[PDB]
Amino acid sequence: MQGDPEVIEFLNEQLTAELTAINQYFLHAKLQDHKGWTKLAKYTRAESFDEMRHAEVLTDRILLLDGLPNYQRLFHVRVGQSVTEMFQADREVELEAIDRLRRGIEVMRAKHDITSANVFEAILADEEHHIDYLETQLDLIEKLGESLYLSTVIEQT
Amino acid sequence: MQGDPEVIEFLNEQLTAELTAINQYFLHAKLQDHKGWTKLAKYTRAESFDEMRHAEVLTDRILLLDGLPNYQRLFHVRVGQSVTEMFQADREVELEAIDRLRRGIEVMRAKHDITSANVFEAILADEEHHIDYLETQLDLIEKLGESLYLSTVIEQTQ
Amino acid sequence: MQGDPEVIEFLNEQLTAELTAINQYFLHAKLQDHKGWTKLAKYTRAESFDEMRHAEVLTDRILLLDGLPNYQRLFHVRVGQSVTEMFQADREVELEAIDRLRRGIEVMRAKHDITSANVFEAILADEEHHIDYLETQLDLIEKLGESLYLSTVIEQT
Amino acid sequence: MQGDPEVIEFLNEQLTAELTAINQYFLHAKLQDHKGWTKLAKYTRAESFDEMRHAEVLTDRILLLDGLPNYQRLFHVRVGQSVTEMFQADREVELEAIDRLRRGIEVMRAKHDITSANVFEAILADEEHHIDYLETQLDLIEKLGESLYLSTVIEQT
Amino acid sequence: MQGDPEVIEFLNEQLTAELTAINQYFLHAKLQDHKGWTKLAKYTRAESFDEMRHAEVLTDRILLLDGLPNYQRLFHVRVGQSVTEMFQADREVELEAIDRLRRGIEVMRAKHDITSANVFEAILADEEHHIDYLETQLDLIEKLGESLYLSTVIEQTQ
Amino acid sequence: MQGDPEVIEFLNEQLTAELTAINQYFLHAKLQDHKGWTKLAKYTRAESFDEMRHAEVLTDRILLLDGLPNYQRLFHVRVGQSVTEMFQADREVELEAIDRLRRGIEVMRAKHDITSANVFEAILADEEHHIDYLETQLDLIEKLGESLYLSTVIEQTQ
Amino acid sequence: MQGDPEVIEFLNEQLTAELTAINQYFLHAKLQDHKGWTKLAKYTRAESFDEMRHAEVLTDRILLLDGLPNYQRLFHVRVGQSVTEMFQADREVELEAIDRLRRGIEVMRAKHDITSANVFEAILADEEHHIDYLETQLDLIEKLGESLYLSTVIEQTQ
Ligand code: HEM
Ligand code: HEM
Ligand SMILES: [Fe+2]
Ligand SMILES: [Fe+2]
Ligand SMILES: [Fe+2]
Ligand SMILES: [Fe+2]
Ligand SMILES: [Fe+2]
Ligand SMILES: [Fe+2]
Ligand SMILES: [Fe+2]
Ligand SMILES: [Fe+3]
Ligand SMILES: [Fe+3]
Ligand SMILES: [Fe+3]
Ligand SMILES: [Fe+3]
Ligand SMILES: [Fe+3]
Ligand SMILES: [Fe+3]
Repeated sequence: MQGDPEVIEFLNEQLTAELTAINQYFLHAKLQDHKGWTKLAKYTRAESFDEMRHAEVLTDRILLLDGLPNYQRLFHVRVGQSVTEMFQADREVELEAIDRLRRGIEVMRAKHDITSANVFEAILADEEHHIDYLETQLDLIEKLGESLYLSTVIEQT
Repeated sequence: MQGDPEVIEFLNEQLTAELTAINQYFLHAKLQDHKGWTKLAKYTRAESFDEMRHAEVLTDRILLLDGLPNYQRLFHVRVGQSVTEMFQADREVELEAIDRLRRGIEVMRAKHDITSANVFEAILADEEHHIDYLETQLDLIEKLGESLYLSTVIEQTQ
Repeated sequence: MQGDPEVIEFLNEQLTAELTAINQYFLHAKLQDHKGWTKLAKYTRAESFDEMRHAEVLTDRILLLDGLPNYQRLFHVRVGQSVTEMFQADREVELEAIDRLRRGIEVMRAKHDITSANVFEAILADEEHHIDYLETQLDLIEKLGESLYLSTVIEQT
Repeated sequence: MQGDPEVIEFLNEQLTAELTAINQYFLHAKLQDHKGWTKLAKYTRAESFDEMRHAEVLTDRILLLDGLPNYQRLFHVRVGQSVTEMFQADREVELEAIDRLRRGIEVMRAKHDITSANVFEAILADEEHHIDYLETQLDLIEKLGESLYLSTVIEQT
Repeated sequence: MQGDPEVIEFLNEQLTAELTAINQYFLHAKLQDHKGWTKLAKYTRAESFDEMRHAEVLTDRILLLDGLPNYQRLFHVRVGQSVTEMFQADREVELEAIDRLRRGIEVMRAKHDITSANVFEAILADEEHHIDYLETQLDLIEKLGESLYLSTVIEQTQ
Repeated sequence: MQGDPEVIEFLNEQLTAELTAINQYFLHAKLQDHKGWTKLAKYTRAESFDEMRHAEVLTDRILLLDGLPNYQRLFHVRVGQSVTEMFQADREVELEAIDRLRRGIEVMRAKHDITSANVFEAILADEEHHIDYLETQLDLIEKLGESLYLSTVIEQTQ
Repeated sequence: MQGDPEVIEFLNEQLTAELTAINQYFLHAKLQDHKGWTKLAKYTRAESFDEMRHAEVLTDRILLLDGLPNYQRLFHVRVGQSVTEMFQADREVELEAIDRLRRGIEVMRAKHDITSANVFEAILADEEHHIDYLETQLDLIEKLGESLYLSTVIEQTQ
């Protein structure tokens, strides 16, 4: 079994995106932990682990088709200073991933490769869930304010 | 046994009110959950389940008297956007229900049907409890303010 | 993310159908229980609970796309006196739902919205299972007769 | 505390009715057991025990008001040969009891004695439940028939 | 919700009666304990706790109707030296309470307030039970006598 | 063993104060609960129970000296509307009790009655602890403010 | 509440004494442990912990009266080389503490402050117990001799 070059190109691009997201989320979680924001740090760490799992699944699929996974690329990593900036960077990453996923699913399903399409479908569902969470948090920050919002995620122990 | 038409009319009206309340409470709970207000959503969901139980009891009573329960009617459903509006809509629903319940209890007890009157009495007690809760929450929101009040019901986990 | 108005129209129509089915199934279960047919009533209750689960999933999907769920309109509720009539009404409801589901799945998948299509696919599978059950019960009633069939679902307790 | 003679008259009448019902139900249960109708007898015994409890409650209420309970008077006991006849006799007893209960509740509540009215209210609810069960069983027998209905309550043991 | 002033007046009067009964029963139980009549003292203490429960229910009902509970007014407390005198004082208190309860129930039920009527109904049942107990004990004392009756409620130690 | 009239007078005055404090604390706890302030209500209820225990101990001591406990008196009961007013009323009650306790301890210990002095000593220690708590809460309210302070004692239910 | 400056002066002096005793006892325990006398070291360490408990109680009492505890001042710490010298230093410390405690108790009880007097009473009882222990050990050393006495407190103990 040998997949089409275009399918492998799509999968490798998604893999590069996954690696970039992993790095960005881990760095954001560490930065949030250093400031005393504990629950945000826990949530961000869990998100980074989920991205790790996605990268593993993509690597397995690429290996099954007799391709060469790319572990050398990296997209630009965005780092914020306040909470709003971090949320906005995450939203940008998610939007890019969703657009790429939809286009790839269409192209893959047009050439009789169904398993890759299902993989992208699952990843797309997860990305939509995460983006919904991010938008909800941004709305909450907009309504309450920065200080009153941060007062709810600080713990002393 | 065949009940009077007026008793069955009262019971069917209360059933329609129960169904409307169930729908409104579930929609409000889902809307609150979508915004990140977790404990409010839990409380509203519990209230919706209680209304479901009330509807079931009313249906049983109507069936025992050899009547036809009405599952096709619906009153107007009110949807709010902020917390104050939701509380106000719930208060309106409760006030209407309480007035109807008192009138129905009087009429039923005037014609020698005691079990239906007892059913309405229990429902009336529950409605009064819920309306008291709603008024307390409105007072708390008035005293504190929307932002500080909402800061106490938000939690991000898993 | 804002979905197309046509997708939301399809989802809201399916939601209205779900609410109507919930009402009809619960009323039928109560009516069957009042007559002494306990085993039928248990199954009808289970079906009504499944219909609620479907309605909840649909509501969540509609909320995620920034739409307004419709909890105000209902279709026509069918009530039967015999058991054959109840089965026939349920069959009619199921056939309508299946037709709507297939058309909606095609339309949704034509516009690059995959998650909604998957939701409709799951609902369609469930509806097909239920319709198969209903047809089997109608065949059994036709073969045995109403009295001999009803003699098998009554208890004293 | 001494109650009005009319309240005590009502309570004693209701006690005589309870004793008659106890005797009739126990005799019917024994007769049904002799014929091999195993599942009906258990239900009939349970009904007889419930009547015993009702009689005890009435006796306690009468004693608290400084009255003399009547354990010497009985009404006419009806015995049936078929199952339809037994159900019909039970229905007659229940209808009489319900009428008496409603009239007594009205009279008692007109003279400021609330506890006796509540006692009759509870008894009335129980009587309504039992009469509903009896009517359902009569309908089932009418639909199925004597032999097919009786075939569902026999057991080898 | 705002109840009629007459209903609140009835409820406050019943509350005052409850507080008076609590005080009297506790004092009687302590006095009985000081003399060595342990088994009587246990029963009297339990009765005092029941009177507390009644008072709490009444206070909650009054608060739900947007009224002001009265915790400042008391009736006259009766204290006896013998056991017959204690039983007689308790009987007097119970008779007064029962009369008030019946009149209040009628008045409340005449104005479409059912929950308060149910509360008074429950309290009335409890009071009737207690008065029956008191009368039975008085009859036993009359039949046996003071010394032979008291010989059955004294215990050395534990 | 017959105590001096002055010692019994002191003990009866302290008993009257205890009964008044019990009533006031219970009413305040119920009022706080009706408004949605849960933890405050729990704390106030515990304080009322402690006052009940103090009253029981005083009654036992009075009975052991062959005296007549007074269960008919009552001092003026203070009721507030906001939290600050309730705390201030409690502070006033505590200050009065402490002054009376010190004077009584001196007088009792001057006449060779040591057990009563020890009883008052224990009660005095408890009163000082409670007054310290009240002053701390008043300082916290002064610093934070009423709304931000009340935002920390409100909960939903289940 | 604002205590008299003299009471606070007494309490602060006792606190300084407690801190000095804590330091001396811990140093003695460590020195004894370094030489191989394990059983003596355990007892001395326990005594140091008791001194901490006393210091904490004193600090809490001083804070309740709206005073400023003194954690900066120390007395002279005595260090011995042999065991007899350590026991003698401890005896000196205890005697000073007992004298101060008695005078302070009298002064405090003369001004109507009973809780502080009770605190000093408890501390005085503990000090008397410890001084009795020290004198018994000195007598044992005098009778047996240093070598035969030390032979009973050494363990190879891994
Ligand atoms: C999304 C909407 C709904 C949710 C989440 C929901 C949830 C539930 C659940 C979990 C139960 C108990 C499950 C069981 O024990 O089998 C229940 C029971 C019940 N529901 Fe619903 N349901 C919904 C819709 C409705 C509607 C629309 C009605 C009436 C129009 C209704 C009426 C009832 C009744 C009467 C019961 C009592 C069932 C019994 O006792 O047999 N429900 N509901
Ligand atoms: C002067 C009036 C009162 C006196 C002398 C009094 C006395 C007492 C005493 C000494 C106890 C002992 C409880 C124990 O040993 O744990 C007690 C129990 C109790 N009383 Fe009172 N009380 C009075 C008023 C009230 C009121 C007005 C209420 C309610 C609003 C009340 C509620 C209670 C409760 C709840 C308990 C038991 C607490 C528990 O079991 O958790 N009391 N009473
Ligand atoms: Fe991912
Ligand atoms: Fe309801
Ligand atoms: Fe469905
Ligand atoms: Fe009966
Ligand atoms: Fe009472
Ligand atoms: Fe006290
Ligand atoms: Fe010390
Ligand atoms: Fe993601
Ligand atoms: Fe309600
Ligand atoms: Fe279905
Ligand atoms: Fe019956
Ligand atoms: Fe009572
Ligand atoms: Fe106090």
